[PDB]
Amino acid sequence: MQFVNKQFNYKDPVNGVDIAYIKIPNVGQMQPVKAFKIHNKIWVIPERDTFTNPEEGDLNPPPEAKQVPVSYYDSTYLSTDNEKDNYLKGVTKLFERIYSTDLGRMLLTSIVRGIPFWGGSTIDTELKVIDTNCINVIQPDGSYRSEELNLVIIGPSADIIQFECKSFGHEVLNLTRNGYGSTQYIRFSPDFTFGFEESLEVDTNPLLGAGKFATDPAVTLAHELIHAGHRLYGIAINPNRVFKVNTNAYYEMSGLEVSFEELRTFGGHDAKFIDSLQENEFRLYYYNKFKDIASTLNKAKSIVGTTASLQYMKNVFKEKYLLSEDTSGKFSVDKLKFDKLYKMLTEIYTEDNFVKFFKVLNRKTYLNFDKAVFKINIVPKVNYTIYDGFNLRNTNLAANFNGQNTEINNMNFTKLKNFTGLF
Ligand SMILES: *SCCCCC(=O)NO
Ligand SMILES: [Zn+2]
Repeated sequence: MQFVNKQFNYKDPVNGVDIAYIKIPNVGQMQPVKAFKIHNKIWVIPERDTFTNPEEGDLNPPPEAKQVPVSYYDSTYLSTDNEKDNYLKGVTKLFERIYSTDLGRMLLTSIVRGIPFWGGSTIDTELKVIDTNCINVIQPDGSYRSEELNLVIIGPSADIIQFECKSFGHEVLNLTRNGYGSTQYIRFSPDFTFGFEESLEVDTNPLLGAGKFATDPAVTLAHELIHAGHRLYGIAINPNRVFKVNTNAYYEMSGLEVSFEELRTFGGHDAKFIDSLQENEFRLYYYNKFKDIASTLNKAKSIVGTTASLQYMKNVFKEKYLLSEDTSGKFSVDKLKFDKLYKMLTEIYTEDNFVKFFKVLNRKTYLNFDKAVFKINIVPKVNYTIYDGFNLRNTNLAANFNGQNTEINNMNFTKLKNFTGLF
């Protein structure tokens, strides 16, 4: 009943297996960073992300060329061992909170099985891994060994509250949109959270409200992991497929468009802004991509590496993509099974559904306005638990989401910056 079987301490000695110094592949040149394998295929790097983007290596603000008023900078955050220890325990606690629900158990299972496809070969007859879906692990003897992985949680770059999904691209293949998948780096912090307003009219108005209620960071992480699920299955929607927000006078007075991928990931009523014709266009597109993967696996007659047999890897991708196998070992895609897997990843795994499972208060739509950012500490169980988040059972915080009420539960939240009015 435990997703993370070891309670890591940041200062635990390296062992070259699940506590190790690692380099992420072909990223110019970097110094190895201490990393922690918290589950099969999932690693945590308690560092500010100065690696995945060469354009983002400085931790203090740009020349405000692209200064979003919804932003927060602190060059010193996550620079000390105590902070990295607390980041690691916070992230592991949120994974346990997610895994404690049926929906999060299902989502994390999909993610672990969502191994990025072995589509690196130039010969149709051979199956080969794609380099950028691995990390390099320093072994006890000081040499590097390459390890495939699906997901890395890393600390944010310069902008602390811009949680972004980063994955390494291909020269020709669009790995997050062609059914293949790729290793996903999520910038994320458990040490901050956002305020929202409990009345829809106030929450969706840019001039009103200070952010009375705090978002549960388990919801925020689950939201990022939903994107990671889409991207690991290669079914993310192109970010320039957008909704011209015509349902909010403030959104449209500015030129505000919101990606279909975000509306999908929130779910509930937001996903209805993706119209039936284009939704079907997407499902057919991804259905064809899975067939191309079935064609590639059929055409494969050799393996590369000594890490697995050919039809071991064939069975790995038969299980990931839920392919049918005929009496001749030829793979095909069954529409019923495809529609079911696609729907699980896109309609069942949503922010709105996670809200139901956690029984928290949350924004009612993605089409709102940020209110505030708070400093928090979820590591102590007197503050936050796996089973209750902030709304601790058998206290004054159990009822009416009083734990998320930053006015009632004020010692758990320090307001760092207001956003209302800045729009
Ligand atoms: S997967 C990260 C993409 C941008 C962050 C986000 O999900 N915002 O809702
Ligand atoms: Zn999102």
